[PDB]
Amino acid sequence: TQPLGVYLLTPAVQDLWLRDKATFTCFVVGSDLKDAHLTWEVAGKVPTGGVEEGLLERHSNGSQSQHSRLTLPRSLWNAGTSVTCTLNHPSLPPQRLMALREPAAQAPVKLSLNLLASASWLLCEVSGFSPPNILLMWLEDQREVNTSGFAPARPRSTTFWAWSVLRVPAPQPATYTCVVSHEDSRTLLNASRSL
Amino acid sequence: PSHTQPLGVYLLTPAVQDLWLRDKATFTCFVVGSDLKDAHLTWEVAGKVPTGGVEEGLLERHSNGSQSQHSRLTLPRSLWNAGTSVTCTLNHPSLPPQRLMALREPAAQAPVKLSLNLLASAASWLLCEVSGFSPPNILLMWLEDQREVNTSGFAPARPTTFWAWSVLRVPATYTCVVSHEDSRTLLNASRS
Ligand SMILES: *[C@@H]1O[C@H](CO)[C@@H](O[C@@H]2O[C@H](CO)[C@@H](O[C@@H]3O[C@H](CO[C@H]4O[C@H](CO[C@H]5O[C@H](CO)[C@@H](O)[C@H](O)[C@@H]5O)[C@@H](O)[C@H](O[C@H]5O[C@H](CO)[C@@H](O)[C@H](O)[C@@H]5O)[C@@H]4O)[C@@H](O)[C@H](O[C@H]4O[C@H](CO)[C@@H](O)[C@H](O)[C@@H]4O[C@H]4O[C@H](CO)[C@@H](O)[C@H](O)[C@@H]4O[C@H]4O[C@H](CO)[C@@H](O)[C@H](O)[C@@H]4O)[C@@H]3O)[C@H](O)[C@H]2NC(C)=O)[C@H](O)[C@H]1NC(C)=O
Ligand SMILES: *[C@@H]1O[C@H](CO)[C@@H](O[C@@H]2O[C@H](CO)[C@@H](O[C@@H]3O[C@H](CO[C@H]4O[C@H](CO)[C@@H](O)[C@H](O[C@H]5O[C@H](CO)[C@@H](O)[C@H](O)[C@@H]5O)[C@@H]4O)[C@@H](O)[C@H](O[C@H]4O[C@H](CO)[C@@H](O)[C@H](O)[C@@H]4O[C@H]4O[C@H](CO)[C@@H](O)[C@H](O)[C@@H]4O)[C@@H]3O)[C@H](O)[C@H]2NC(C)=O)[C@H](O)[C@H]1NC(C)=O
Ligand SMILES: *[C@@H]1O[C@H](CO)[C@@H](O)[C@H](O)[C@H]1NC(C)=O
Ligand SMILES: *[C@@H]1O[C@H](CO)[C@@H](O)[C@H](O)[C@H]1NC(C)=O
Repeated sequence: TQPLGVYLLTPAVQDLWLRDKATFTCFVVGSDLKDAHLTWEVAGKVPTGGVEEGLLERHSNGSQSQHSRLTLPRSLWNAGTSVTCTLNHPSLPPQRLMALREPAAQAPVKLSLNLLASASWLLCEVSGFSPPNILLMWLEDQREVNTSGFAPARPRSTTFWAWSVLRVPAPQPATYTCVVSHEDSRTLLNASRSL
Repeated sequence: PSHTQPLGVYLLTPAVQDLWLRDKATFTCFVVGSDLKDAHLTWEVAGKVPTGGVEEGLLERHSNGSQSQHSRLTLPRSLWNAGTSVTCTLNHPSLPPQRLMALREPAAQAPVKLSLNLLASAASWLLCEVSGFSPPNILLMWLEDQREVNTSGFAPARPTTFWAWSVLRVPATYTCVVSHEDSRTLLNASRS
């Protein structure tokens, strides 16, 4: 019998902020994915549209990968919609994965952006959220920036907190925006500070 | 007859903490697959078999039908520091020998120098700057006295050479240790 590893990837900040869309990616890794198929369910219904099945991929090591993508309007995401991918293979019982707003999940209360030194160093902080899985993005006049150093989420508390430092070269004035998406508590924070 | 299986071999290189705290360089080599009974991971140090220090691992079995087995080879830091060529090989009967090499690559620029200072100042914030190296594969570690502190924000390298930087947040002597694998180079700084 073949092993099958199926994963469900939640949408990234870039899709949710720059494109007003939430793209869920569900892919199975296997030895022979011919008759293994991925089905979708948005809030318990088969999707009307927005599903774009990927192509089967042979791999050098003998494994095979096939993926399927589902795109939701960001409104459905912030509302807490449930997305359920299913892996159906005739040799195995069905394997469902789910990305849903968790009742036990705390939204990130506050996001704080200020400056720390002068090349300028911009500090973005977000606190009061759980689970600790966090996604952060930096932007420079609606254009994405990557020169950042992100500190993963660290702990009296029920929550976690994280921060990322962005260093921008000393040069035109600019406004920097820090966007954070907590996925299990479908929040999308965003802040602007200017220099 | 018989049909072959998916077999994926991987090789981990020593970590900063391993070299800086223990003076030992452990190379973890493992293979992921379906039926790993006839899969034997073998080592070569400097191009010859190691006399000792190899810990073959039990066959891990995962909840998705995959099997995994890891063999690790621990070397003195001096051996790593010298540039000793480490090699892992997967020997399955119906498959070719698959070798993953952890060499000191000749074309690998080594980190020029390491910088450590204070970025800002309730808590305070440090910096660590590693400059002029390639490939960008690099590992960092902060230490409060002889104790590791994990409250850093690391910025991986972006583009002749590369440079990365890490900001540590502190609530002592703070040392930043840098490990560059391809040029078996290790650098530390210190501050107070
Ligand atoms: C069924 O499920 C099982 C369970 O997961 C699946 O098994 C997994 O299979 C995948 C196969 O792709 C493996 O991924 C590879 O992993 C290696 C290394 O893995 C290390 O890191 C993992 C993640 O660690 C982080 O997360 C964990 C949380 O789980 C956390 O605890 C940890 O602290 C850390 O934060 C570890 O999980 C893993 O530990 C496991 O294995 C240990 C050894 O066996 C064992 O001691 C542990 O107890 C544990 O069991 C391990 O520490 C990745 O390196 C590798 O990615 C390389 O390869 C891909 C190609 O696929 C490439 O795209 C990447 O860029 C990367 O390439 C590097 O390596 C190449 C050499 O192989 C080199 O040529 C490249 O240049 C690059 O090298 C760079 O870095 C290295 C540094 O070592 C340096 O040498 C180079 O110079 C250069 O700098 C894969 O991602 C999983 O590890 C494996 N999981 C387990 C638990 O075994 C199975 O696949 C599923 N089956 C199916 C059908 O789906
Ligand atoms: C033969 O070689 C192939 C190719 O290298 C191997 O295929 C790889 O298999 C591994 C095994 O799991 C896959 O790792 C998984 O990756 C998940 C996300 O991957 C994303 O990032 C990677 C790297 O950045 C990208 O390459 C991927 O993009 C590829 O796939 C998309 C979709 O098809 C394509 O569009 C792209 O072009 C690429 O082709 C992805 O973007 C990762 O989340 C996952 O980690 C979860 O699972 C492990 C268990 O293995 C947990 O330890 C871990 O904590 C995570 O678990 C949490 O998260 C998941 C959701 O992510 C939840 O479901 C869990 O419940 C839990 O919350 C895992 O690491 C790898 O993606 C895949 N590579 C490719 C290119 O397909 C074969 O394995 C190999 N065969 C053998 C036998 O060795
Ligand atoms: C980010 O968008 C939110 C909507 O939730 C809004 O309240 C806030 O003013 C925006 N941030 C900035 C800096 O404009
Ligand atoms: C790193 O630490 C060792 C031992 O503490 C010391 O000998 C060495 O001089 C340090 N590195 C530098 C660049 O001074």
